[PDB]
Amino acid sequence: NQVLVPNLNPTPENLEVVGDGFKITSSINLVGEEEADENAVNALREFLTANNIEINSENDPNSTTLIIGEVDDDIPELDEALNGTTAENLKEEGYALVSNDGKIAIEGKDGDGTFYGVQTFKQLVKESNIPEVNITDYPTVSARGIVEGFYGTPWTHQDRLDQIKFYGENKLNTYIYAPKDDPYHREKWREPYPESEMQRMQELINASAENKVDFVFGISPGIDIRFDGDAGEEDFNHLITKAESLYDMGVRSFAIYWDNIQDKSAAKHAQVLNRFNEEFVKAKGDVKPLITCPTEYDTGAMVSNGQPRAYTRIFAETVDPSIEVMWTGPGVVTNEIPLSDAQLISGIYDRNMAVWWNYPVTDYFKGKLALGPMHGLDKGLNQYVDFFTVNPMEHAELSKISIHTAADYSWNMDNYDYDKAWNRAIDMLYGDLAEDMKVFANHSTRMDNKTWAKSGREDAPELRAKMDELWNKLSSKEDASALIEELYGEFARMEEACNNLKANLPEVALEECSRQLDELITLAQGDKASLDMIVAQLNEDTEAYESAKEIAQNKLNTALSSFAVISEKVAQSFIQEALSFDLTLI
Amino acid sequence: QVLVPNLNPTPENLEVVGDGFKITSSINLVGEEEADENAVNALREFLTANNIEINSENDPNSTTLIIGEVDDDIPELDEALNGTTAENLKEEGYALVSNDGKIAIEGKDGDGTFYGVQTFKQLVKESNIPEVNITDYPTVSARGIVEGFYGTPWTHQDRLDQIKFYGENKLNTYIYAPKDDPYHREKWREPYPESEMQRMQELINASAENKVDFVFGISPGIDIRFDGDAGEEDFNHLITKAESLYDMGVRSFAIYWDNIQDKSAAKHAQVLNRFNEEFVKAKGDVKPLITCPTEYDTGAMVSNGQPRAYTRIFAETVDPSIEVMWTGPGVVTNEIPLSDAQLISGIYDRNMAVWWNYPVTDYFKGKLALGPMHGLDKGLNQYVDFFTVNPMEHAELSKISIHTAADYSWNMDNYDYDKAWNRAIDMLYGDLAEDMKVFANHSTRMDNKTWAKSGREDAPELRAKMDELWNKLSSKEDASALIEELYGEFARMEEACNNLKANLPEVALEECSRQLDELITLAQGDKASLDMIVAQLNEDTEAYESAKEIAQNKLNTALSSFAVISEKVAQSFIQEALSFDLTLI
Ligand SMILES: CC(=O)Nc1ncc(CN2CC3(CCN(c4cc(C)nc5ncnn45)C3)C2)s1
Ligand SMILES: CC(=O)Nc1ncc(CN2CC3(CCN(c4cc(C)nc5ncnn45)C3)C2)s1
Ligand SMILES: [Ca+2]
Ligand SMILES: [Cl-]
Ligand SMILES: [Cl-]
Repeated sequence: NQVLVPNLNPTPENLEVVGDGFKITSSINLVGEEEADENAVNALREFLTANNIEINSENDPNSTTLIIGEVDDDIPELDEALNGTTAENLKEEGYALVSNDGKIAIEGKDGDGTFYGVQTFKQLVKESNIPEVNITDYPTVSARGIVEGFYGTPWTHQDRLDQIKFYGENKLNTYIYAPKDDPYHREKWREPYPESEMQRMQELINASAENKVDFVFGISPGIDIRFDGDAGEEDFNHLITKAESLYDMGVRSFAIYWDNIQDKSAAKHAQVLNRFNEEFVKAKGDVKPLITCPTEYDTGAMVSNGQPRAYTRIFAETVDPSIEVMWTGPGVVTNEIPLSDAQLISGIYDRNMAVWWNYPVTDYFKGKLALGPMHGLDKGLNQYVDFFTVNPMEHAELSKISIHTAADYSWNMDNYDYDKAWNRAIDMLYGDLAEDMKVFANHSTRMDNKTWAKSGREDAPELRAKMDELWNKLSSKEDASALIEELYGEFARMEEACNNLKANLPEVALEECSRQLDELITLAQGDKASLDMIVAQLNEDTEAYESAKEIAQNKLNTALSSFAVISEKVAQSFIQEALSFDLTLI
Repeated sequence: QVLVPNLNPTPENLEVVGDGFKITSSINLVGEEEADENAVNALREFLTANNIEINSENDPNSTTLIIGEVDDDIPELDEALNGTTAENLKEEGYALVSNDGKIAIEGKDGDGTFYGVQTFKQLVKESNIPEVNITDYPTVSARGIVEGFYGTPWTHQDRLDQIKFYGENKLNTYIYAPKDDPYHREKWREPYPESEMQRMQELINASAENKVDFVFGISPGIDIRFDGDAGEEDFNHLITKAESLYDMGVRSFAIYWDNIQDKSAAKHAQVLNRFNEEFVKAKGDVKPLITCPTEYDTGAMVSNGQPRAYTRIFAETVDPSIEVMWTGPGVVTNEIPLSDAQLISGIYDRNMAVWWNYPVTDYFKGKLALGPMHGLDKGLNQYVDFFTVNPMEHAELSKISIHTAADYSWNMDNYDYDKAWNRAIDMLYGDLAEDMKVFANHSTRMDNKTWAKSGREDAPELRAKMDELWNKLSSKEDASALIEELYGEFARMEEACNNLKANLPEVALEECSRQLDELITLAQGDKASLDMIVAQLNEDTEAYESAKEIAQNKLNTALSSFAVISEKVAQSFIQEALSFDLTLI
């Protein structure tokens, strides 16, 4: 009977169910349209239209009533429908939502809050039914988003527009434009963008404003920027001119990055930032705090023997307090940011830090897709961090899985459950293909280049535990029949799921993962043959063993030889384990 | 000035009370005719071997050595001890006092006096001895080896040498049970040939000489019959076989049920109980019967915290006096935590015996297990009164790990695996100790890639430095110093192994020469791996490709070979370096 609360992302801070729910009518009364946030109303109109829900011209008391507005708008209908629930005591971007007895109230703390209230409403409604809930909600972290800051083919204009919509839908409010292989960002940073590219930029800025996203325009001048004399003045004016060109199209957030460069002129880097902050940021008056990243940006690079290194010390002492400083954690690509690391670096800089999290980015190990949740990031990090971003894959569509979880982590940090969030991300993104995509993506969460880059949740941990249990059972001389049968089913399911994804995934997703799907099919076949080897030894069948051995070997060799990389420590490793296995040594 | 040298086992109580003194060219020996005969023989052997003559008449300028047991009333010994006593110590305990040209050795019993001599032997280095007060005794009552592996059994000469070695390190148990001796297992009814019976007599005599209990094992489980006239015949074959060894002096026996098809729990225990009644109790001077059930690891014995059917029936049936062996959580496993000992001890309602499967390598013969006792809980003596190790078929190189087992079993509470390991190589390899440490450090971790995993990780300090190299490179720090340090490390691996090839005695070298070559090959690959990194840092394509080919070839040779060493350190580093691309930083 009772209408259940569907999947929500981010998880709202406070949600109480206070009723059995109700069906929203074929047409609705909309109150507060003209006074409420324009972008919130546009998003609401889009949703209603897309779900065949008409807006009434005149009030119909038989129709459902939706009341929308901000706390500073005088809407008595909103106050009545809210019934004591308030948004005024909530932080910026916060909102209140109350659905009760054919009335939905949405009250933002501000215009951004009202917009995010609409996003929750959009997720609450399934087949015109809505639960009866009392919500007050607001972000843990002030700035939440993406930094397109990877090497490789930059995202297409269409990728970016789609990403911006997606960020709005999941309450992510920051998009930093800084692709390493854009010549006009970095290599040829002084040169103005072509008109065609400037028109694309304008479209991105408009889409960002439409979805409450701060478009942050990045510039990376550190390769060859000159600091002193007339050359210094010429180059600084190039930064201003470039920034001005994007300011004039609507950009109100800026980043100047010093990462991955030869030059470590600490004072000079900070002085360029301070001058830009004085002469541009403070000058314009409506520009958000300047963002940067120093040349030392991971703790290994920044700290030695618990003390800052020379560059970091000078940069920290020189750089203006208002400037947002990014760092990546203990390493460039690392397992965790524990609370002690954030404490250390925040202490050195004497400010709340910004995070450039290098997951799900795969530019260092392009064969594998990073399809796992936010993992290893301390749930108290908000104590020392006010700005959280992820560096995504060049593969924009499949980056959404990990980004979806980052929205949950950054908005509701204290209740973040990586496993539940990961499942929720695939459920909400893939729909009817969600269960099959889970089977595939479960094998492609761990990033490990075998040396310096290690991050993410382990691949297929439940399957790996069962594989370990097989070897233990065999050594203990127990009957492994039931476990072997279970594993045959697991490996069959991997093949079945991937074949269904090849047949039915939309091309936008399939074009990014087709080789990885084939890779996991090949490994699954090798895994099946690996079980055949074990069963053959148990039955003392040499012919059957040698036949299963050559298949297992061929499948492993193909997997190892191919560009695609997946399930290294689970599906791939199991074949190697099974090839080594000699039952006569038990 | 004179420091306390390496001791094994670590004595329970040791106090330094002086600057030490030089032992003279000749010595006065008091208590010869009253003291333990085996202790005196061991002492004479040591003195003779170190060119120390025994005075006929007392010389006051010569060092004096006074030896005896506590139950003897010997004033010369009491005076030199100066209040230190062995009377309140347990069995095998002793007191030793070195002070102002006098060394006093007092055993609680004959075994203690013997062990006192062993500590004395270790205390002396280049005729100098520290001035110390020692009281000392074992944690665990029965401490030793079970020759219970598959593969070529130890030679008669290997066994005689091992028995001496056990005496020297206060190990008191040697269980004869080699799987591939036909007369032990396959043809267990059949009598040993006279030539082999003479060799057994020699092992028994040597065991007595070194205070070792020779445990004669029989493994009848493959085809023993239990019921009717066939059951009587086969039981009498066990008695007959046991009797043959009893008549040469064997007073400890084992009947093992491991690694057999038959799981007739009640019948296994009934054979043991009948042997216990009709033989052990009958003879009256036979130590408790030792066994091992067919379910002997916790994975095989226990399901959902409760004993499995065989184990339940075996435990309820088997006589309380019988020592039951188990191997820990698995056959070859990382640890025996205290909870596992608790569980299994509780099931059997008795203190357990341990059959520890390290350093045995019969499941993965390519690698030598040269590491210390590792993962065994230091509280295990609560539930365990009998500790043994299954060694490698390689008897000489098994000494390294066995050395540490002597420390662990004698002084459990102060057991430090790292210190014990270093001490084992120092004490065994002498002038080659430093080089042998370099080699053996890479050959401690046993891992067959599936079910058998045990031992300390290989070369952990080097592995940490390799990790630090990758981190430094990613953090864009100057790695010059660390690269140079690693070049030194890899060069040292090659230098140490070549020296060991040239100078190790044949007895050791014949067991490890392939593994020495393996580590040399890996070290050469590791050097070439650094050359690859340096070539990328200098943007030298010619130098990179040259180093790459060498690294590739050395890796392949290492992988293809029978010999296995340093899989996660020296081997893995080459694979890591081949994967490394500096342009992706
Ligand atoms: C009670 C107990 O712990 N008893 C043991 N006894 C020998 C042990 C050390 N090895 C572990 C394995 C398991 C079996 N194995 C081999 C190797 C070869 C070369 N041939 C073999 N034939 C039949 N088994 N087996 C390797 C035995 S532990
Ligand atoms: C402050 C910060 O975190 N800034 C970053 N920016 C990009 C990031 C994610 N990737 C890790 C790597 C390390 C460098 N890298 C590549 C790849 C390729 C294909 N070409 C490259 N050329 C020079 N580097 N580099 C891989 C960058 S993290
Ligand atoms: Ca308004
Ligand atoms: Cl007991
Ligand atoms: Cl020799």
